[PDB]
Amino acid sequence: TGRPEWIWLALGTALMGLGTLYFLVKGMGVSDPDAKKFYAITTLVPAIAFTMYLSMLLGYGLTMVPFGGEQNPIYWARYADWLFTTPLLLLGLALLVDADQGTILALVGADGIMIGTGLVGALTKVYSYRFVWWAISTAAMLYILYVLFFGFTSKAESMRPEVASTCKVLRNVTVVLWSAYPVVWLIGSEGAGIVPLNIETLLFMVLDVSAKVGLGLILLRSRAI
Amino acid sequence: TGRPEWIWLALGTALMGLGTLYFLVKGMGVSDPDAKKFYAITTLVPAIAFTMYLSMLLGYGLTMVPFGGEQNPIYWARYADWLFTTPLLLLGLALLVDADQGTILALVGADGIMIGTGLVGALTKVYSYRFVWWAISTAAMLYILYVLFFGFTSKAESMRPEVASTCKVLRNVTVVLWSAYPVVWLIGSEGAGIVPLNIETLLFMVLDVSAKVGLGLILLRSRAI
Amino acid sequence: TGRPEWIWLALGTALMGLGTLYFLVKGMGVSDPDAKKFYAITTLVPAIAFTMYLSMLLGYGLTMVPFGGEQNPIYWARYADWLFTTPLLLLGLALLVDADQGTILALVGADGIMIGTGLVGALTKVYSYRFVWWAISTAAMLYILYVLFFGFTSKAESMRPEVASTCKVLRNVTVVLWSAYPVVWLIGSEGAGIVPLNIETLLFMVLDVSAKVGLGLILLRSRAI
Ligand SMILES: *C/C=C(C)/C=C/C=C(C)/C=C/C1=C(C)CCCC1(C)C
Ligand SMILES: *C/C=C(C)/C=C/C=C(C)/C=C/C1=C(C)CCCC1(C)C
Ligand SMILES: *C/C=C(C)/C=C/C=C(C)/C=C/C1=C(C)CCCC1(C)C
Ligand SMILES: [Cl-]
Ligand SMILES: [Cl-]
Ligand SMILES: [Cl-]
Repeated sequence: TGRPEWIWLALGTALMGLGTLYFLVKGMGVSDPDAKKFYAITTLVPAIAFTMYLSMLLGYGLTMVPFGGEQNPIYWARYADWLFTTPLLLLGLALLVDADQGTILALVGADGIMIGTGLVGALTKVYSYRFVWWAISTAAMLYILYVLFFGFTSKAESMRPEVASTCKVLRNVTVVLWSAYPVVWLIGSEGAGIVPLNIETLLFMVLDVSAKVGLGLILLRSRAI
Repeated sequence: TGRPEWIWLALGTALMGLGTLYFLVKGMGVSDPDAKKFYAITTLVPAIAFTMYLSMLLGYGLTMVPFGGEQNPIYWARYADWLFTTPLLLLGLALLVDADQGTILALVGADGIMIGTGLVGALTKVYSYRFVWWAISTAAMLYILYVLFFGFTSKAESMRPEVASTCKVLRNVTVVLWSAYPVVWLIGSEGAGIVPLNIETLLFMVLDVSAKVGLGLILLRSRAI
Repeated sequence: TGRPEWIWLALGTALMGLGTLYFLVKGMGVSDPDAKKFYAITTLVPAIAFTMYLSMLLGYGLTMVPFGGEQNPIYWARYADWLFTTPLLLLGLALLVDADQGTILALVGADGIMIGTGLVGALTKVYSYRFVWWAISTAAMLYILYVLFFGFTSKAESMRPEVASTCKVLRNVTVVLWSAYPVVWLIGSEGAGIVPLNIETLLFMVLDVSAKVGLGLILLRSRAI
């Protein structure tokens, strides 16, 4: 394909594909009912990401949205990805910090709102409004990141100073990470146009592989803890 | 905006927004695992309603549907709202009447069908058929309201005559309420055209704030009971 | 209606409708919390199928998709059906083989992917790619059928040789059945065009009534077992 971004989408499809295969094989020999849940989650995330990245690469997950006086290329497929993978990623984190059912419901609902309002902002035909939908979506994220920071910090403490002060390098990687997405959307082609589309695609691809594959490894791992 | 309904959509966005804020603050100081679930639910409902009302106000949640020989303005956004808020509202009621898992599954599935068939009826391009999809949707509602009436009435009894004969003014408000929606859709602009679009918008806005904010307060409250 | 397939869609709407009514009545007199779940599931499946079949019959669930140099009639509604009914059908099977939560999550997630990629393949405007999305979807199915075969075979054993060697004629009917769908899609009008649209509609209608109504009866039944 010609579109400059094909390479980052092709690289994302390759990587997510490799990660889901690695997690499918790693998940063989697991019979513990809770190692099974964590493996179900950790494997499904990159599997969904793989399909959505391929849809963007093959051109299906792409659409044109008029605003600011132009026909802007908007990859709606990402939101379909994030719509299922983010709930699943918080699910893993919540099972981790042995959070209660009500908390899982708040995080997930707030996460649906966050992705749902991002897609509306991503598809709004009136320029200025996109940013209103960007703020509401980021407000829903501060909420999420809030509940998480005190989900990890509340658990980080109940463990030794070598393992307590560690479930901290998970809480921490997970929050800086997520915070990248709003800034990538805002300076990107959906948000402002400060950064070109092929760089924005690169930024999101480096972020997506980090949070689904990279972190998944880190997450799965540090069980004992 | 000019569209006559902007005022009811603006009023709905303001109110839902105020209610979700009130529920976010009220929900601070809750550590009981089950008060947490009820607060998650009660707060999320108006939060989703707020976003969908804003989408209709900003013009995104609106679409044109041809039928009867005209380009009719249909707010598809309402169905996206109801799609998540109604399941969540029955969830609160079911946790209340300590209903079993199977019952929750029947109510929720039947509720998805009810909203799903309302959207199809709302989007059908053949006039007469809209009413077929209206009947199927209302049949799915009688089912819901049925299971609920005997969920509350079954619990209403197990309590004293002062508190039994009360979880009755909840069962009761909840059924009259929901029953309004079909009649508003039928006489409205989606259904018949007996009532104009701006009045229909007013009718739905008075109903939506009553069931998410108004009732939410009433629901949250009457816990002891 | 004229479209040759109306008869199979009309027959599907009639049958699914009859099956859901039969399951609604049969489900009266059930108070056991787990017979309630199985009845919720078994009844909802054909209820959703009924609505989606009617949408296809009334012409709403149909859409035109260009590929191979033609305007091909694609019933998108089937995927909306399968999107909710397949998860629900595996739910019944999983509760049956007393599978754990993690397994249910793997099966369901993989099932969402399977239906999601079938819809993308069904809606792809580039001919060759449809088959790529067909393979990925069938890969997600082998996974499902895999986990199931060892869900039933693992349970098939724990029972006598008369009842063990039986939960085998369920495991078995369920796998041959599902395997039909990919071959019907591939030789059908969405996939290759070897079989005409009205025969493809017939093939899917004979399969859908078998797995929702026919099997539902078989499933519900063989409880003791
Ligand atoms: C695998 C992907 C992950 C972990 C994605 C996370 C995404 C977000 C937190 C996205 C947030 C957004 C906003 C807060 C504003 C609007 C733009 C979004 C949707 C990118
Ligand atoms: C916050 C909103 C609530 C409580 C909404 C409830 C909605 C209904 C019970 C809607 C029912 C409908 C029908 C029975 C027929 C078709 C039209 C609908 C979707 C309005
Ligand atoms: C009531 C319906 C049932 C049990 C449907 C089951 C459907 C499938 C297993 C469909 C599978 C498909 C593929 C593997 C490839 C693409 C085409 C599909 C979606 C028909
Ligand atoms: Cl494609
Ligand atoms: Cl908007
Ligand atoms: Cl229709």
